[PDB]
Amino acid sequence: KSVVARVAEAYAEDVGKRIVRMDKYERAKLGVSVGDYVEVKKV
Amino acid sequence: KSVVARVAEAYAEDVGKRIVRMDKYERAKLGVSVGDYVEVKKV
Repeated sequence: KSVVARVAEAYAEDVGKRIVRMDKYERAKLGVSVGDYVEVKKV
Repeated sequence: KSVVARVAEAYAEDVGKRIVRMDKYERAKLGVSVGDYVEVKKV
């Protein structure tokens, strides 16, 4: 399944870390858990 | 354009808002700004 989400900016401490922050709803809808890798592209 | 990134948990503030926080480096690779919509898929 594919989840659409709106891009928000990173917190200063996260700038540079190659992470994507998403909540438990988008994580359950994707089938991923914290530490997994996901593919992101522009709508 | 599509980027692979690593899932981290969201701030409590952001839970339920269907947002994704990514920094300026991944935004430049995606060719998106803050407020654009992206598609997230499991790798």
